[PDB]
Amino acid sequence: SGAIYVGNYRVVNRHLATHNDWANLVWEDSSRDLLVSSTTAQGCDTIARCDCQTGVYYCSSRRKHYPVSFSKPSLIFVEASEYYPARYQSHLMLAVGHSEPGDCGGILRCQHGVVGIVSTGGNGLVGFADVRDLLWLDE
Ligand SMILES: NC(=O)[C@H]1CCC(=O)N(Cc2ccc3[nH]ccc3c2)C1
Ligand SMILES: [Zn+2]
Repeated sequence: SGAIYVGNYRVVNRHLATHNDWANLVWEDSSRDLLVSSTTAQGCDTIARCDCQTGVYYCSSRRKHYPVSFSKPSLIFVEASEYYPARYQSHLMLAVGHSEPGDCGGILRCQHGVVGIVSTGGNGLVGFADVRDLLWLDE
């Protein structure tokens, strides 16, 4: 679990969005596993606007942060889960690191701000849904 709070927006994994997120929907994209909802309170976070390929993510299944080198956002095949059929997930960044399904929502950050959130993983892999291209989150 986890979310990004920026301005009057809340960014969550689309597969973990609540009834309240859907009732306050701003934008969602199944191919990216993202959903953005509106909030009444002003948010705690800053979005990175950069091309960093290193950063640090929070891993809830270890209660720890880990440094990572990750790929640029791209279209990657993701196997079927209980939430989606087998498909290509877009705007996904992969890195070597520990992750389990419940780690989804953990933030990846660089020196410039929030880069994305945990969305996928495998045997020693962790995948992050990028949010740096969503310029409208800042206004
Ligand atoms: N973005 C997606 O399509 C998600 C939907 C929710 C989901 O359970 N998965 C599978 C998954 C996620 C993180 C994982 N970390 C290590 C194994 C593992 C497996 C894929
Ligand atoms: Zn950066």
